[PDB]
Amino acid sequence: SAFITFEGPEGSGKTTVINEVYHRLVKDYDVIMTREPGGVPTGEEIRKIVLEGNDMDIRTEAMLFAASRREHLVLKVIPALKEGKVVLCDRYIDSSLAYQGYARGIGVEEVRALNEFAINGLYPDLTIYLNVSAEVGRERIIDQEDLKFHEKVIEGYQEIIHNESQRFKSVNADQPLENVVEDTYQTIIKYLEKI
Amino acid sequence: SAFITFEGPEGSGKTTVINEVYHRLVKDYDVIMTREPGGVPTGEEIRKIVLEGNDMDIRTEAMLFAASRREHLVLKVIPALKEGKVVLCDRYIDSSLAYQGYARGIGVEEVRALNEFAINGLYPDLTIYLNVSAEVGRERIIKNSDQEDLKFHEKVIEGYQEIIHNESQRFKSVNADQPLENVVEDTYQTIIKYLEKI
Ligand SMILES: Cc1cn([C@H]2CCCN([C@H](CC(C)C)c3ccc(C(=O)O)c(Oc4cccc(Cl)c4)c3)C2)c(=O)[nH]c1=O
Ligand SMILES: Cc1cn([C@H]2CCCN([C@H](CC(C)C)c3ccc(C(=O)O)c(Oc4cccc(Cl)c4)c3)C2)c(=O)[nH]c1=O
Repeated sequence: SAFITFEGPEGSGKTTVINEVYHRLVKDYDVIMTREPGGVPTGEEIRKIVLEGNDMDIRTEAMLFAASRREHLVLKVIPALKEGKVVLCDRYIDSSLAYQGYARGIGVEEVRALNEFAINGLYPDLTIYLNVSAEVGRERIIDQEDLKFHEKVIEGYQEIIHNESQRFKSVNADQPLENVVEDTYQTIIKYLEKI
Repeated sequence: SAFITFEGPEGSGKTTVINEVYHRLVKDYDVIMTREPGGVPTGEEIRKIVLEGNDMDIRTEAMLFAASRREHLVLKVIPALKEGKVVLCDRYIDSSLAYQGYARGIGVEEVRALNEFAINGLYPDLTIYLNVSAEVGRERIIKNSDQEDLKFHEKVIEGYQEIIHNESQRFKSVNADQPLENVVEDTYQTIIKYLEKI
């Protein structure tokens, strides 16, 4: 089994990359595609609060993303891993770190401590970082402040990878999507074939 | 201003103590009484998830108590403190510590780290711990309303003892084995003495 997470800002081609990579891995592996809350009842209820929340305090929002993460992990991820599946998860811990921690200004290490409470040692076996430049990302989408938030999300991701370089595999997402799909597939297969 | 929290297991007479104490203090101070979620929209929605939760993961439940705590703190507590009020809060951090941390087995220090994210340095100025024995507590529970509930109640008390032992400077332990009139008087006197030294 394997727990593979996908990270990157909007315009990184993340969603396209997961779909095509799932299509190829399913020939050789029992693989599932997921994202939080991913249909988990309690997680779905939390998602509604996040999306209905008008000017919600940033720390509350961070705790809700972490509570949805726990539910999804416990009820969806862990049982799929026990069935021997390869789990392709669209966004996990690093998304809270880059968004809530860095871009929102709470601080990466504070959002990390929160998320380590939520994941309880369950870090991904592999994390695919779709390394898109702010310029390519902006064009790939789809206002200022939004442009600034997008850049800050990317700066946050740069900070996460610079401090932790083990499970992270940075794929050049500035390339055409066919090459991003191939580089991601090859990275995954190489990891999976080494157990 | 002052941020005073009230802690204790069920059967400690907490609710009666806070209600009667508030009623006396209101005569000399600009005071409010609150509990989480305390009518805060987002906190109320979180409470519903907690209560609708069937065999819910303990860490999720802990994060929901902490998210409700943040909302209540930010929208109710902090603005009252800024207006110079005395804030009487029925259950706060220590409740998560004793229940989620200790009694539920997550660990006090882990539930503390979670709650320090939520409170962001806003610890109570004073914590009133209603020190009831498990035996007295168990008897008070019967009047106000199995072995599994008996054991959890004892663990909650043991957990509160562990918290108080490591943070004695913040707490004021009031003997809650006494009749409630004396528990009310001892709590009122403890509060007044703290408030008059401000
Ligand atoms: C996983 C994760 C993602 N994000 C970002 C990623 C980029 C999209 N955004 C937004 C933020 C919203 C308040 C406008 C977003 C977009 C679509 C959805 C939707 O599902 O419809 C969404 O709701 C979600 C998604 C995941 C979990 C929960 Cl609890 C709610 C949230 C969320 C974070 O900031 N932190 C995290 O931990
Ligand atoms: C503050 C706090 C309290 N508690 C305990 C205190 C003893 C009572 N219990 C129960 C737990 C229930 C799920 C079976 C309880 C009783 C009444 C209510 C209700 O409001 O109707 C309740 O819901 C609440 C209460 C406070 C905050 C939230 Cl989010 C929900 C919860 C909750 C904890 O375990 N942790 C905390 O952090």
